[PDB]
Amino acid sequence: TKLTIWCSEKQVDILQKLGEEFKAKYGIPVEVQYVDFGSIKSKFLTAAPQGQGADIIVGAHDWVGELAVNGLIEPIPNFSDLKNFYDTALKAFSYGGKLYGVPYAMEAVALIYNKDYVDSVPKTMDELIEKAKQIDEEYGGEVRGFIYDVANFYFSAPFILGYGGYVFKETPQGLDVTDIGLANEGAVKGAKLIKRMIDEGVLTPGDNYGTMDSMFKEGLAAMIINGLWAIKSYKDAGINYGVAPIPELEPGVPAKPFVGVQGFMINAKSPNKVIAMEFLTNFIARKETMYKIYLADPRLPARKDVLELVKDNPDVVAFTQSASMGTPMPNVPEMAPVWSAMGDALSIIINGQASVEDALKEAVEKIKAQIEKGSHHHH
Ligand SMILES: OC[C@H]1O[C@H](O[C@H]2[C@H](O)[C@@H](O)[C@@H](O[C@H]3[C@H](O)[C@@H](O)[C@@H](O[C@H]4[C@H](O)[C@@H](O)[C@@H](O)O[C@@H]4CO)O[C@@H]3CO)O[C@@H]2CO)[C@H](O)[C@@H](O)[C@@H]1O
Repeated sequence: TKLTIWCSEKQVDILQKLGEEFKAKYGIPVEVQYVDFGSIKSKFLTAAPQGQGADIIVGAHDWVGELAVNGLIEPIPNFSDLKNFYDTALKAFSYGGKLYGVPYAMEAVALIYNKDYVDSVPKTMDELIEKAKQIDEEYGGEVRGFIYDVANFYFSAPFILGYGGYVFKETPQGLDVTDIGLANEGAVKGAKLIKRMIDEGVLTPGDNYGTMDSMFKEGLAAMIINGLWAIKSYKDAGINYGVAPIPELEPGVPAKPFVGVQGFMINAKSPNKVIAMEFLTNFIARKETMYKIYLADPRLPARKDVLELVKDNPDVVAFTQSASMGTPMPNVPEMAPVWSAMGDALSIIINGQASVEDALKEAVEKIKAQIEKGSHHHH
């Protein structure tokens, strides 16, 4: 008997240490395997039905609907510590009236800046663009004023949603997946701000997560958009960084980032699903274990009495402010095609292959086509 876990590099060390604690207390060995975050869900979709998925996976709550309706993750039973998690975090992991994960953290992106180049937080996106241009000119191109994973809808959503875009309409009967707002007037305005930054040379079409992240660590990026998951690596790199909400899109109009919840899900096909569930509900969910996880991966705790311990940490304060005007990612099965359609639209936009209106129109048509053909149903 061996419990297997897949998780990104941010959680491997602490989960292997906790796994040794669990073995010391219950005699069940735990094997934690690094999987690059962007491969976890895709690998689980193909491996789990073959009996080759991990017993437990760690990842983001938007996966829940797709995995649940495909029979791949197990509903979490009631347990004594359930009450101790924020309802926002539990709702993110709930679908169709059932909880499908034990959450450990809540998150949203923010503006992260290097104080070697930025002395005050730009008050608006127009000010940010001007400061970034100033930096690009002042240091001769050696330092990037602003860089982020621009073609990735997760990171460009703050602009698209902030102006009034939405994924699916909220209704008293749940999300209406036939009412898609990713090509509305606000979505277009937000994507046009992105294209304006490309036009003014503040962003480039080749910018991606790795180029942004390594440049910031090297001390050669003044401003980026990233989450609290990366702050430990910037501390280790020696960057004197600051954190603030993404500057207002217009005076008095905030950016609207996605809110994500990270948590543990149980493979419904696993022969070890009973003990895996016990590991989550009776061990991972404890206050002591959740605090150990925070110290190693210091995202906002999903457990209220753990957040209370760390509420004055300046990173916690700044990322809480950034998330405060955000919106949680949808977790319905129909969220599955949204990422690729909008990512393709953003690539088209930043490469000048089509107008913003045409690219977003095509993205919405693609999403509707994927929903109508049931792209979220695998068999
Ligand atoms: O079609 C493209 C891909 O679309 C889907 O990926 C989505 C995810 O489902 C979303 O959750 C989100 O991903 C975020 C993530 O929520 C956020 O935490 C952050 O990820 C961190 C990670 O937590 C951390 O531990 C470490 O590993 O670094 C990651 C960042 O590199 O950022 C993610 C965004 O990159 O958005 C993506 C789309 O970008 C789908 O699940 C994929 O299968 C699909 O390929």
